[PDB]
Order: sequence, then structure tokens, then C-alpha cells
Amino acid sequence: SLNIITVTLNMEKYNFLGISIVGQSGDGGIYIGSIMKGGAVAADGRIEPGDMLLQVNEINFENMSNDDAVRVLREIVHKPGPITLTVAKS
Ligand SMILES: CS(=O)(=O)Nc1ccc(F)cc1C(=O)O
Repeated sequence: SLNIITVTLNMEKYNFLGISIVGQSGDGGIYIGSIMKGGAVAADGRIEPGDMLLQVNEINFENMSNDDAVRVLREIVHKPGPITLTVAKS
């Protein structure tokens, strides 16, 4: 059942992850609701809608509000450098 992958995106060629996130959390969780064309995530191809977002760049997402998750993602994406996401596959 459990299928967890860690992927690193070098954000050299992209300005945004190109994801929407829904829900919050050992009940519930933060999920990829949608993936947008021209984003780093779509280009990489490994992360899909329905994947649960666990960790971004050693910041844990498992017990975090959706509001705070959006803030953190905006903060991370706006600064230069590779982004490492750990997700649980659907
Ligand atoms: C568009 S952003 O720079 O604010 N980054 C994001 C923030 C929240 C989110 F769910 C996704 C992104 C993104 O880079 O796609």
C-alpha cells in the first residue's frame, strides 16, 4: 500500500512548481489537487494529482494547515535553488 518517493527539481528552467494543494492533516493530509502545464512538477512527471505531500526541503507537511502549506510553498518557490518534495503515491 505505502509508496513514498523523494524527487529533486532543479528550478533553473521553471519559476513555479505548478501545483494546487487541497486538504490538511494521522487523519486526512495535504494532497496535490491539480498539476499545471509549464510548471516544474508537470515537466518532471513523477508527482501526480492525488499524491499526498509529506515534506518539502526538510520542512515536514504532515501536521500543517492548508493555509500555512500555501505560505511555505510560496516562500520556498520565490527563493532560488532546487526543491526536494517527498510524497505518498495514491
Ligand atoms: C505561485 S507560488 O510562487 O506562490 N508557489 C506556490 C505556492 C502554493 C502552491 F500551492 C503552489 C505554488 C507553485 O509554485 O505552483
